[PDB]
Amino acid sequence: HMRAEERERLAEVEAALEKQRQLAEAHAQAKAQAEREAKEL
Amino acid sequence: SHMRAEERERLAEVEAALEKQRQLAEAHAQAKAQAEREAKEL
Repeated sequence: HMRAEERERLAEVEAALEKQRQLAEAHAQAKAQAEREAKEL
Repeated sequence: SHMRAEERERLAEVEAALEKQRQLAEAHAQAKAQAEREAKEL
């Protein structure tokens, strides 16, 4: 029953933060993979 | 010239992994700037 404006704002910010977190982890995983494989050269 | 195929494969793999990392770094940076801009509305 909260104002649609606030509801939409909170959702959009939450979603952007989640995207950032996901990509942070994806990047960390890719770095770990590259580093592992480099030390197997 | 004296490198085995397996090592050529490993080099190609590392090169591809470094590129995946580079692209994800850019993507993450873009997500971060996006989140910063969105959080201004709070």
